[PDB]
Amino acid sequence: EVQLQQSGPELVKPGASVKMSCKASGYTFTSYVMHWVKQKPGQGLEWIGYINPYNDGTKYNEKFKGKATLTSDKSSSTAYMELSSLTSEDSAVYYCARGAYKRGYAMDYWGQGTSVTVSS
Repeated sequence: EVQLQQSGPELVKPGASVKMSCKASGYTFTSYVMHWVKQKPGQGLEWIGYINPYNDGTKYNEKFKGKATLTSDKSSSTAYMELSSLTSEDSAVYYCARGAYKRGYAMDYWGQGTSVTVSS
């Protein structure tokens, strides 16, 4: 029933911004927070932050503040993440993941992911 539909992959020149979407369905959108997570091939999953649709409350990993920007549109059941001033370090697959409250940072559902590539 639940699904998280992410936007398609982007190829971008350095210094570009990108804005990516995560369209939720099969559940009440304001009932759950939406996490975002970064995955490089060389590393484990890295939490970026989450937004709570019900009150637009955000919480960020300290390294991603001023880099990532999380927003949400309740009417369209859609989370968004904007990444600015992209560099090669930003090249990764990015996932939205529904917060399984309770409890904690646990994430019960995941989007298919959005590959961002910075080149050259």
